[PDB]
Amino acid sequence: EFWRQTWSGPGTTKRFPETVLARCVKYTEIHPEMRHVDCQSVWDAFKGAFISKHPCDITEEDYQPLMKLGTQTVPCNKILLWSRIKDLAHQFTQVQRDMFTLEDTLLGYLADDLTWCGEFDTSKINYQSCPDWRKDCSNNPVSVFWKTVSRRFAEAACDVVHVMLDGSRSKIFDKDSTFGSVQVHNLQPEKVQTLEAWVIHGGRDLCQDPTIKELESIISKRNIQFSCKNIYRPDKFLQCVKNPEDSSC
Ligand SMILES: Nc1ncnc2c1ncn2[C@@H]1O[C@H](COP(=O)(O)OP(=O)([O-])OC[C@H]2O[C@@H]([n+]3cccc(C(=O)O)c3)[C@H](O)[C@@H]2O)[C@@H](O)[C@H]1OP(=O)(O)O
Repeated sequence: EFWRQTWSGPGTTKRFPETVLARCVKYTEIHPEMRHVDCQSVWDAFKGAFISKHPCDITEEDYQPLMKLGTQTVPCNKILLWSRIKDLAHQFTQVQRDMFTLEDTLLGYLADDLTWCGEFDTSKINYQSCPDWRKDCSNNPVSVFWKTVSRRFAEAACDVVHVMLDGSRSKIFDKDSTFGSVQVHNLQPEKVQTLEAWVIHGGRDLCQDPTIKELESIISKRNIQFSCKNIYRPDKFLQCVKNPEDSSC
């Protein structure tokens, strides 16, 4: 009973319902084009996807009603994907405002950095613990949400799709990541012309790393062109993105 926790992962973020709703209201303020959205209806559809459901039995179809309410057209040629480098990816698009990560969409913005799950056959949100993808089960409310939106976002991309990767990390490209397992394989060779990776540094040429060639090989088999660039000083990269007038760029 009370000393045991159902799951190995963090529980639902405190004030999750209030937070999702306040994020919806704020998003539709910052982004007028999405003001048709009823923030209450969005929350109801979000809640409906996982509440009373066993948190190891969530399906992509459970999120379909939410996907419909959060339908949004982003410019397909202005998409930035990323893996393991969320912070710089987000700061980039805070400055370069015509480019979008998933978290710059209504849906990604609502869910970013949050955890949520319900309990089997009750209407209570679980605030103690939620499944962990690796230790408990993969088909949980959080992982199934991200898989579904990450797929759709990738499918919508066109032209030169950019991906930010973490060069200071163990595996720069990881086939098992969300980017590697969901997004890479849902890039449409008809729409997408090129995938260009920006390998960021944290302290040589990293575009020759084995895993980068693995990625090169994978994208080539999909009949998309591959390109790669090092970013040797991410600090300077951001400064030059903020002020492209500056000469030392
Ligand atoms: N196979 C998997 N099954 C379940 N969960 C997984 C899996 N792989 C990664 N994740 C989780 O997604 C997050 C992204 O970090 P990565 O370093 O995993 O980066 P990534 O997974 O390549 O990045 C996500 C891409 O999709 C989007 N995404 C995905 C997930 C979360 C969020 C967010 O903003 O909150 C965003 C984002 O737009 C980006 O282009 C981590 O919390 C991962 O959990 P773990 O490895 O810590 O257990």
